[PDB]
Amino acid sequence: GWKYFKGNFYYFSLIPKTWYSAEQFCVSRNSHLTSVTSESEQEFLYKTAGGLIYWIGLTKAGMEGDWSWVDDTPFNKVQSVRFWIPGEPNNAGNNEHCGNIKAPSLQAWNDAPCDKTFLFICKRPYVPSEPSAWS
Ligand SMILES: OC[C@H]1O[C@H](O)[C@@H](O)[C@@H](O)[C@@H]1O
Ligand SMILES: [Ca+2]
Repeated sequence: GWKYFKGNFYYFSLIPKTWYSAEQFCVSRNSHLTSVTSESEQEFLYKTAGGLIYWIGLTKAGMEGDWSWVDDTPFNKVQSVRFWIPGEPNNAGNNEHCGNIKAPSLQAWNDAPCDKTFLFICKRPYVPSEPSAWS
């Protein structure tokens, strides 16, 4: 049930998991919880989500607590401000270290406790099968 958009395939889950058990599910399928890198991707994701909440690849990294992507895409703080619900991330209860798509809007993301169970979205690039490019 992977959906295709601009060079990547996406899996919207049918069963909810904690953030980390969602990521392990993605990894078992050669993917990761999704990063979000453009307005058009954010639009594809929140529209497809259809008002349900889904874990995405947002999680804290470093001692400063900077947001990061689990698929190792460098996190662009400046260009991601436009993507959080107003007021977020708010670290409610000093315990919200993972992020989801919550609101069906370009301003969609919420920080939530990593141990909460939600549906989730994996991403993986299309990688053609081709003979070795070394030679
Ligand atoms: O009011 C927003 C607030 O709602 C609940 O408390 C949780 O979803 C928080 O993560 C969120 O920031
Ligand atoms: Ca929050």
